[PDB]
Amino acid sequence: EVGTVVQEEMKFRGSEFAVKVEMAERLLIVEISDVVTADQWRGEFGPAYIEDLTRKTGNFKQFPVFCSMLESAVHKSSDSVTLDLLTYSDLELLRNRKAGVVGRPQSPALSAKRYLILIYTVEEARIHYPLPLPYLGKPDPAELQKEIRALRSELKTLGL
Amino acid sequence: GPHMEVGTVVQEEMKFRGSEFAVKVEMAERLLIVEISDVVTADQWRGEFGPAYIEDLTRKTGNFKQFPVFCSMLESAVHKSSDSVTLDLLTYSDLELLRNRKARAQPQSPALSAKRYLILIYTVEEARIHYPLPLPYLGKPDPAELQKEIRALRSELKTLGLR
Repeated sequence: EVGTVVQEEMKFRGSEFAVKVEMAERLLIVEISDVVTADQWRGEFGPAYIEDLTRKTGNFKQFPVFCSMLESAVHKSSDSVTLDLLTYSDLELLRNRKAGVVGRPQSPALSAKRYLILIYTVEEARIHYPLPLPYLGKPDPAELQKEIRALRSELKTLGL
Repeated sequence: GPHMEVGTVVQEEMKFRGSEFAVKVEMAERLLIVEISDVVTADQWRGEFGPAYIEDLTRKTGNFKQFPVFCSMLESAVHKSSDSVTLDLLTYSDLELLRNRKARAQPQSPALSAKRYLILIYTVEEARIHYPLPLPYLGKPDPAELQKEIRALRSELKTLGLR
């Protein structure tokens, strides 16, 4: 069976995005779509990556705990977790602000990528876990129409 | 009397001359809506037809049908629920060749080239009557609009889970 999916729309630095998170026992999929342009970014994450990422960020979390935190953030179901969406440049700035450092190229793919930041509140502190999301481009009309037909048919079935 | 209810939508996939198409027929108020999508290319064609149009078309074709009767026939054809009706999908060229075969330069325009005709083929006795529905070409759909639709469908399915 397919893993647990949550998806909600929200605004990040001036624009509206759809945020989709799919969770399985050892797999986290994050898919973000610009609602207006249909641009998409997507990352897939396993336990080792996630557990390494949380450590490097400064506050280790086990893979299923991290995923539950992300789920709550998409649902806006806990004050302790929120989200942001950053370019590489903005994440560098954030890294510099957090380290109290002043602050000093970028490939096409790097400029195009985005980072979903899971922002976790502990005490009065904020911990910014960055999930890198490679740019996918825009999706295919034939493929989307296929999905649409399937969804309508399921609506049609369950109705009867 | 037979009729398609306003608000009803029938959509089924079927093959025309070896290729897969999605065939959608919707009943709006006094308006028959027919939309066809190439499953592989996402090309779309759509036409809308009122009562007077259909009654005139069926008469010109050689066998008058009242608008609601015609609508229910087409509905039955998409469902493939009746042996008396079947469907074909043709280009202007196809339609012109078959017209000549039954018993010269042709008009040429971008619109004419790109158009399709859904043929409602009705059998009575051993006679076959071919009602041609002209469907102007729309082009391919917009990804952002399709994604919007997908999110709305998923949300609705989710609320259906509560029942």
